[PDB]
Amino acid sequence: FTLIELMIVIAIVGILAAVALPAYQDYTARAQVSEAILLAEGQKSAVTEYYLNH
Amino acid sequence: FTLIELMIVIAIVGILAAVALPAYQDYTARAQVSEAILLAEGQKSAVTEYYLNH
Repeated sequence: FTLIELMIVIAIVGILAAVALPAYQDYTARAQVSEAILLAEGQKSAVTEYYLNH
Repeated sequence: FTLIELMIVIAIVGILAAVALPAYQDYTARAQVSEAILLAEGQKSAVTEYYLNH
């Protein structure tokens, strides 16, 4: 019944390859989001300039 | 007729070396199966990554 011990090791592996990964589709998003942040930044200038001029 | 007692001991040995082994071809299987479990595990990553990316 080391087999159990085995099947234990199996069992603990059994419920070890499921739901043990939080928030990574969450995390990639941030950067994937933040990528979008990277772009309109330059627009701020003429926006300011417009506000600056006007 | 200790011979009987003997042949008894024979007899009980007679039907003792047959069908007294359950489920071990069943058991090896599990690990033999579980061996197969051990492998595709790594595939889960890019699978996730694919799901993660996409």
